[PDB]
Amino acid sequence: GSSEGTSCNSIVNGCPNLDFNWHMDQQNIMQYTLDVTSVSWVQDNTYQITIHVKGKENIDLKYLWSLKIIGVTGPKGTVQLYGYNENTYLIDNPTDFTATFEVYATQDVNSCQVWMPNFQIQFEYLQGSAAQYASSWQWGTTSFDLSTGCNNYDNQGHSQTDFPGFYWNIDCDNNCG
Ligand SMILES: [Mg+2]
Ligand code: NA
Ligand code: NA
Ligand code: NA
Ligand code: NA
Ligand code: NA
Ligand code: NA
Ligand code: NA
Repeated sequence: GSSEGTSCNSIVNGCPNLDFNWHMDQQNIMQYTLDVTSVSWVQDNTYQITIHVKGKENIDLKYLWSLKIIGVTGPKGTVQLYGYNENTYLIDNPTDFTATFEVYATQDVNSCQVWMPNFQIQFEYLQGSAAQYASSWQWGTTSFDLSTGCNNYDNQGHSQTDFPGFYWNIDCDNNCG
C-alpha cells in the first residue's frame, strides 16, 4: 500500500564501501560528504529528498559566490542554494548545509526499490565580490562540481564520483515484499 506523502523508512547507501575521497583528493578539492537524510513520496514517480552536505573544514560564507544542485532529474534540473547574481540566499554555511528538492526516481533496483537519479553540486568560491578574500583562502580548488553515484568506480575500490548513490522503496511503500 502507497499513500501520497508517505516517508520512506529505509534509505539505502548503495555503495558504502567505495573510497569517495580519492576523487576529491586527486583534484585538490577539500573533502565533502553527503547523506540523504529524508525521502518521501509525493505522487507518481516524484520523491522529495533532503540532503546534508558537510565539508571537512569550515569555510565562512564570505568566501562563497554561488552554490547550486545541478543535473537533477526532477521537476527542476537546477536547484539554486546561494548566489549573488541569482539573488538567492538559502544556506548560511557552504560546508554544513541541507537542501530539499524533488527527483523523479524510475530505475528500479528490484521489485520494491528504486535508485535515486544522480546529480552534482556546483561550488563557486572566490569569484565575483568574494574574490576579495583570496589572501585567506586555504582549501584548495575554488570552482568544482561534486557528483553522486554508485555507477562509476575503478578496479582498486575508488569511486570516480564524490558521494554515494542511494535507493529506497518505490512509492515509499514501506511494506513492499
Ligand atoms: Mg538527479
Ligand atoms: Na560498496
Ligand atoms: Na500518484
Ligand atoms: Na508526475
Ligand atoms: Na524531505
Ligand atoms: Na544565506
Ligand atoms: Na526483484
Ligand atoms: Na564547476
